[PDB]
Amino acid sequence: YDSSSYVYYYQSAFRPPNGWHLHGGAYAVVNISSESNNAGSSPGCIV
Amino acid sequence: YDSSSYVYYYQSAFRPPNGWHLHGGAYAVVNISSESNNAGSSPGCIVGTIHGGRVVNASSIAMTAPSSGMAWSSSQFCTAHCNFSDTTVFVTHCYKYDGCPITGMLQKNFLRVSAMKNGQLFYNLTVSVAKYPTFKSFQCVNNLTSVYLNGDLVYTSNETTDVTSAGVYFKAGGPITYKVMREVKALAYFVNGTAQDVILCDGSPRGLLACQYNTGNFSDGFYPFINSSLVKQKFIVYRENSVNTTFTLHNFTFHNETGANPNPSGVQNIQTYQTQTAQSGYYNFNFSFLSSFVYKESNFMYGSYHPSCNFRLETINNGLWFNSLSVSIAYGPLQGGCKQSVFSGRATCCYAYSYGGPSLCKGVYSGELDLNFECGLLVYVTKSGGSRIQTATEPPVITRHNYNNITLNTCVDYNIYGRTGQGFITNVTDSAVSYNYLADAGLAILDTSGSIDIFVVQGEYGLTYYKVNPCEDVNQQFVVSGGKLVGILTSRNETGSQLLENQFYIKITNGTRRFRRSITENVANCPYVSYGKFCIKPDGSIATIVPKQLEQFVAPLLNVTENVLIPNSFNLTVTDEYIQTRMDKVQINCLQYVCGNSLDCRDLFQQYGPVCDNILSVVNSIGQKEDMELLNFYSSTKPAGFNTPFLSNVSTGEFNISLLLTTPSSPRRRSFIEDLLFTSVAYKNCTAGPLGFLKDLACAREYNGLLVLPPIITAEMQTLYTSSLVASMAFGGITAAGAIPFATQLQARINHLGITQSLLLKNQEKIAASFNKAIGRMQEGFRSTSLALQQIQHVVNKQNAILTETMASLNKNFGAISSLIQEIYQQLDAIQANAQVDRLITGRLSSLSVLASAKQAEHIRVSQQRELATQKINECVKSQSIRYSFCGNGRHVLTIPQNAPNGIVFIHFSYTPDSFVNVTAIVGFCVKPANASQYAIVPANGRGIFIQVNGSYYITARDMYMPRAITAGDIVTLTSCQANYVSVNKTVITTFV
Ligand SMILES: *[C@@H]1O[C@H](CO)[C@@H](O[C@@H]2O[C@H](CO)[C@@H](O[C@@H]3O[C@H](CO)[C@@H](O)[C@H](O)[C@H]3NC(C)=O)[C@H](O)[C@H]2NC(C)=O)[C@H](O)[C@H]1NC(C)=O
Ligand SMILES: *[C@@H]1O[C@H](CO)[C@@H](O[C@@H]2O[C@H](CO)[C@@H](O[C@@H]3O[C@H](CO)[C@@H](O)[C@H](O)[C@H]3NC(C)=O)[C@H](O)[C@H]2NC(C)=O)[C@H](O)[C@H]1NC(C)=O
Ligand SMILES: *[C@@H]1O[C@H](CO)[C@@H](O[C@@H]2O[C@H](CO)[C@@H](O)[C@H](O)[C@H]2NC(C)=O)[C@H](O)[C@H]1NC(C)=O
Ligand SMILES: *[C@@H]1O[C@H](CO)[C@@H](O[C@@H]2O[C@H](CO)[C@@H](O)[C@H](O)[C@H]2NC(C)=O)[C@H](O)[C@H]1NC(C)=O
Ligand SMILES: *[C@@H]1O[C@H](CO)[C@@H](O[C@@H]2O[C@H](CO)[C@@H](O)[C@H](O)[C@H]2NC(C)=O)[C@H](O)[C@H]1NC(C)=O
Ligand SMILES: *[C@@H]1O[C@H](CO)[C@@H](O[C@@H]2O[C@H](CO)[C@@H](O)[C@H](O)[C@H]2NC(C)=O)[C@H](O)[C@H]1NC(C)=O
Ligand SMILES: *[C@@H]1O[C@H](CO)[C@@H](O[C@@H]2O[C@H](CO)[C@@H](O)[C@H](O)[C@H]2NC(C)=O)[C@H](O)[C@H]1NC(C)=O
Ligand SMILES: *[C@@H]1O[C@H](CO)[C@@H](O)[C@H](O)[C@H]1NC(C)=O
Ligand SMILES: *[C@@H]1O[C@H](CO)[C@@H](O)[C@H](O)[C@H]1NC(C)=O
Ligand SMILES: *[C@@H]1O[C@H](CO)[C@@H](O)[C@H](O)[C@H]1NC(C)=O
Ligand SMILES: *[C@@H]1O[C@H](CO)[C@@H](O)[C@H](O)[C@H]1NC(C)=O
Ligand SMILES: *[C@@H]1O[C@H](CO)[C@@H](O)[C@H](O)[C@H]1NC(C)=O
Ligand SMILES: *[C@@H]1O[C@H](CO)[C@@H](O)[C@H](O)[C@H]1NC(C)=O
Ligand SMILES: *[C@@H]1O[C@H](CO)[C@@H](O)[C@H](O)[C@H]1NC(C)=O
Ligand SMILES: *[C@@H]1O[C@H](CO)[C@@H](O)[C@H](O)[C@H]1NC(C)=O
Ligand SMILES: *[C@@H]1O[C@H](CO)[C@@H](O)[C@H](O)[C@H]1NC(C)=O
Ligand SMILES: *[C@@H]1O[C@H](CO)[C@@H](O)[C@H](O)[C@H]1NC(C)=O
Ligand SMILES: *[C@@H]1O[C@H](CO)[C@@H](O)[C@H](O)[C@H]1NC(C)=O
Ligand SMILES: *[C@@H]1O[C@H](CO)[C@@H](O)[C@H](O)[C@H]1NC(C)=O
Ligand SMILES: *[C@@H]1O[C@H](CO)[C@@H](O)[C@H](O)[C@H]1NC(C)=O
Ligand SMILES: *[C@@H]1O[C@H](CO)[C@@H](O)[C@H](O)[C@H]1NC(C)=O
Repeated sequence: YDSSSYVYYYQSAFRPPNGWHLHGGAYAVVNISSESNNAGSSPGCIV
Repeated sequence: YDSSSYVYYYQSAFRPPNGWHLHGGAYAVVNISSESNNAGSSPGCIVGTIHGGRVVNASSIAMTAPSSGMAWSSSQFCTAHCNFSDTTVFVTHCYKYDGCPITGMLQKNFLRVSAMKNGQLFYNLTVSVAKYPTFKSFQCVNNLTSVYLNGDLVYTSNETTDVTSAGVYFKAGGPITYKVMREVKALAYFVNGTAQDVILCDGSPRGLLACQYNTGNFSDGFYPFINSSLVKQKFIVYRENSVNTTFTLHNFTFHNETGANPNPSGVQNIQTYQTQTAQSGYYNFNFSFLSSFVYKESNFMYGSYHPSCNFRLETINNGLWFNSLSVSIAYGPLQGGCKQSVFSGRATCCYAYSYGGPSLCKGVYSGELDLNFECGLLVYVTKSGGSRIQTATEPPVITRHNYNNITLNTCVDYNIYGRTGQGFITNVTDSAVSYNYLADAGLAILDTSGSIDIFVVQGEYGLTYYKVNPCEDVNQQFVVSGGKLVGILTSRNETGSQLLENQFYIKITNGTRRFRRSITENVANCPYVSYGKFCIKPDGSIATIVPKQLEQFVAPLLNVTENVLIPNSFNLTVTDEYIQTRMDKVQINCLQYVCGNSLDCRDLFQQYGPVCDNILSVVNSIGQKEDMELLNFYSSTKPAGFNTPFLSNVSTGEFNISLLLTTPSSPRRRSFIEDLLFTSVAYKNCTAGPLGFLKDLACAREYNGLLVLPPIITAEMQTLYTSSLVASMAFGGITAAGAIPFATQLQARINHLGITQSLLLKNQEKIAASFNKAIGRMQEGFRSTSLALQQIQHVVNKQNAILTETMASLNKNFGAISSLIQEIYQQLDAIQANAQVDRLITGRLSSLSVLASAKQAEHIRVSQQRELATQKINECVKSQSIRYSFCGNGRHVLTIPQNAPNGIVFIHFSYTPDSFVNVTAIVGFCVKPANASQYAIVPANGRGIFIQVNGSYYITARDMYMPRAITAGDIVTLTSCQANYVSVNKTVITTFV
């Protein structure tokens, strides 16, 4: 559910059983953008 | 109803019709006690004396007599009173001596049921000795303080007072019985409006069936049931927080404060004069706003807007599940508070309470903001449906206890995540720590119908996964067979002395303790109750089933020379079957079935026009389509007339067939075997005169509008059909000279298996002995183990059970307030009753739709079996074709049809011999002639392989050992032989001079 066309979003901690089921929420995509390696000269990001 | 285990008690002077019906009242027994002959030295008990009590402080009492013995005369019966704490009730047949002002010494007089307080008398009613023939029983019931001379009411009053004493005077008679009781539920079968027996709900195995399925005189087969009983270790799993928590619910309070001014013109200018929010865990909401604040019901503009939040504000504190929650109070206007403050506002839904407020309030709406309105307080609630926070009232009792000790594999109560169930819990986390069996949001999995299938728990070294399956008695069955209960087919093992296929079996104790375990016996066929290679008798013990099969032979298929087995003697093995061929046509009168005999209900019905046309057209169509080709079926097979009785004193040779055909001395034209068929199972005057127990349901049908129509073949036109058909089977052929009514047909039909016609003085008494043994097995076979009888049973029971549920669908009310329609308009309003009447009429027309669809499906069934019936009449009766085992498990000889309940019953006669001979066989010849030629001889088709006997050579048929010299027309000349022959040097044609 982590593809390049939608983002999943679990509807509140219970699960209905094996089968298709409908919801409504912010699931689409617009303006996908990438980013990588946001670190400085340190060997690890400080907490 | 006056047994030693219950006391009857008629429910208020009306009687529902013939059938089982349920009630609830004081019917049980506890502490039965006897007493007899409460008289002194006097020859008879004097009337009017109230003494002779017996102190019983119980919640009931009952004085019962033996079965209709105590008359009302002298020296037999006297007062027999109860008493309450202050008031009494006493019966008195005060016939005259000097004492009371009645002045009558005879029967045909009255009684005195009269109450009495401390000093005075009131409520004299004088019921006759008619309608109360004999003193049977006398009760005094706690609740409603009512007293019951046998059966119905005689006196009620206001109070709720328990019985303190009772007592009966009488000189002699039956020993009377005192008994107190409790209150249970029971149901009573009663015909003609008077009780025969009851069934109690006392936890007995016979009782639970009647108490759950609302019936007795049950059908045979299987029935599931329950008995809920559980006081064991319950365990609760609350919703775990992060770490290191004691689950303490927060308390959010509210109070009306000294509020500010009402709002100006803007709908954003109303200010919430409180705010609260829900974050995690548990909460409750102390609403002290029921004090003199009315609730305003929602309508077109004002009031609440509770759609999208089905709960009402005083029901939050029960177990709910939200995802985010925030409530707040605000003092705005009333006509447009919620209908504007939900759409353009800040809440999902809001409520509107009111009080006595000053009418200077500037309302909020587009264009109508220049008036002055009321100011009731309106609460907001911002619901988002989900599962993060749970609202509950009582504090959770798990106080510093991480979930280490909960029980497994035991039938417990569970209350996990606010959903109460009853089952046991296994450990399934070995298969669930892999397969990512739940995602990163770890809580339970709902199945369908809102239960829990797999939940989680946290607090150990690693999180586990538990599964919830129901207890051992979620589906128990108990087998009934024929007429009574046999035993419980359960899933548990309570020292169950028998194991069936994938289920354990016990057996209830009937009288003596023995007859529990035995060695199973092998049954050929059983029609009683069958369950997976095991058959259950009405005796109670099981017996395993194993089907038999008979031998067959096609034996001559001959390569290189070797002796073969062909039969010399032969037997006949009977076989029956039943095929339905007729149908009772119906005619639904919808207007008289829906409404009763009323002046109204019809003007309301006359806008239900086309649905009666739709329910009438399919019944009319199936009636016509049956009634045409029924006459086609009658005109295709009724042979020639032959209106001759042939009543089985006709002298046959040695065939005792008079068992099978009709008798001279009978009121109906009926033989013996279909009389045995009839004893296992249209001219009336319905205004007066009954006929029988079952045929007189036609007057109950015609008074509700489900009437029948006669067939196109009339009555006493089908009873000559079977006789004419066997008359054409017998007499067809001969010219009636020479003692051949039935024999010659059979001998000239039996030699078609071989190849001859009508041979005499050989094969004449062998057929007689074989057919006599066959009819002996036939007359043995019908009463115990046959094939036609259970088919007759199932067809008759289904044809009765189609119509007897659309008559008992009248008292079954739909979504309504009652069943009858006469007293709907008398109890409530006019323009509110029409919804109730529309629901009831729509339900009854749905029931007629079910009836018409079932009738059409049954017509398709009977048309299928009718075309198979005309095919089998055209082939198996008058033709004797050579189709192997079409009718009667072998190459058939002859059939005889007989009558049945709305069908015909065949009797097939097979041909299965067993005794064989050992004779040598050869496959061909190749004779060489004298000068120069060469040919072979192969036996032709339809004349059988040929054999040799002690030097000579003979051909024979493939079924009957019948040696005969080879002729010239049974040969095949071929210019080849390949040493798989005999090669006689001389010719073996045996031609003639
Ligand atoms: C629940 O709370 C309500 C709001 O706090 C109370 O209603 C208030 O009652 C007051 C007394 O009648 C009103 O004060 C008066 O308002 C009028 C305007 O309509 C002014 O002219 C008066 O001068 C003023 N009286 C003063 C200042 O002494 C409030 O306006 C009114 N609030 C409203 C309607 O929103 C309820 O009484 C209270 N219920 C209880 C405690 O049971
Ligand atoms: C349902 O099945 C689960 C899976 O077996 C059980 O969970 C197991 O409990 C064991 C005892 O509490 C744990 O064993 C311990 O593991 C740690 C680390 O591996 C060791 O240091 C301990 O010595 C060891 N304890 C011993 C050997 O006694 C298992 O790790 C644990 N398995 C898991 C969490 O996957 C559940 O206990 C069981 N349910 C019930 C009610 O018993
Ligand atoms: C049962 O009811 C009878 C009828 O009232 C009671 O009999 C009366 O008892 C009082 C005192 O016990 C007497 O003064 C009356 O004379 C009695 N009535 C008659 C007609 O003689 C009787 O007491 C009640 N039983 C109990 C246990 O209280
Ligand atoms: C029930 O019947 C009795 C008959 O005994 C009525 O008793 C009479 O009551 C009146 C008024 O109290 C007396 O004047 C009579 O003398 C009584 N008759 C007697 C003693 O024989 C009693 O009133 C009736 N109850 C009613 C009418 O409610
Ligand atoms: C319905 O069940 C009752 C049982 O209460 C049956 O009534 C019994 O019928 C037999 C048949 O001869 C009698 O011997 C009993 O005396 C009857 N018992 C009572 C209490 O009347 C009744 O026959 C059943 N009806 C059916 C099967 O149609
Ligand atoms: C209810 O009423 C019917 C109608 O009379 C009774 O049926 C009769 O039963 C007797 C058996 O003793 C038969 O001889 C009659 O022929 C029946 N009448 C018919 C068929 O019209 C039935 O027995 C009554 N039920 C009772 C008395 O419990
Ligand atoms: C066909 O006709 C023959 C000749 O009449 C019948 O043979 C007779 O059978 C009876 C019964 O066994 C004997 O008692 C007679 O002696 C026989 N007659 C003879 C030998 O001449 C034969 O039964 C007839 N077939 C039928 C009636 O089916
Ligand atoms: C859209 O994406 C571009 C780069 O792909 C980025 O610079 C820009 O800020 C994005 N706009 C948004 C997220 O509104
Ligand atoms: C129970 O029956 C006994 C029988 O002797 C009797 O003495 C007793 O009073 C009864 N108890 C009641 C009716 O409460
Ligand atoms: C009811 O009768 C019983 C009989 O023994 C007695 O024990 C009890 O005290 C009575 N209760 C009363 C008079 O309230
Ligand atoms: C019968 O009496 C009991 C006594 O507690 C009462 O609860 C019940 O409601 C009564 N049944 C009625 C009035 O139908
Ligand atoms: C029951 O009704 C009677 C009838 O007059 C009355 O006297 C009695 O007070 C009533 N009981 C009440 C009201 O508790
Ligand atoms: C149902 O449960 C009750 C309660 O103990 C029991 O008495 C009864 O025999 C059970 N019914 C069965 C086992 O058919
Ligand atoms: C208020 O909350 C405390 C815990 O914070 C709880 O112990 C107490 O019972 C609550 N008061 C109620 C429910 O009246
Ligand atoms: C709500 O609060 C009031 C304030 O005094 C209190 O009396 C009442 O008991 C509370 N109701 C609850 C805790 O259910
Ligand atoms: C049922 O219980 C009996 C004990 O009487 C036992 O012999 C039998 O093996 C059990 N059935 C099983 C375990 O399937
Ligand atoms: C078959 O026929 C022979 C002689 O007719 C007889 O002995 C044998 O019992 C028969 N077998 C049956 C009827 O099964
Ligand atoms: C056979 O029964 C019929 C019936 O009436 C009778 O006419 C005939 O004479 C009977 N045959 C006899 C007695 O041989
Ligand atoms: C045919 O069998 C029946 C059965 O009992 C018998 O009564 C009758 O006499 C027999 N007829 C004969 C042998 O002709
Ligand atoms: C048949 O019913 C009619 C209906 O009016 C009646 O007149 C007639 O007497 C009845 N016949 C009887 C009861 O034999
Ligand atoms: C026929 O007889 C021969 C010799 O007696 C034997 O070998 C053969 O098995 C027999 N056929 C049978 C018994 O079918």
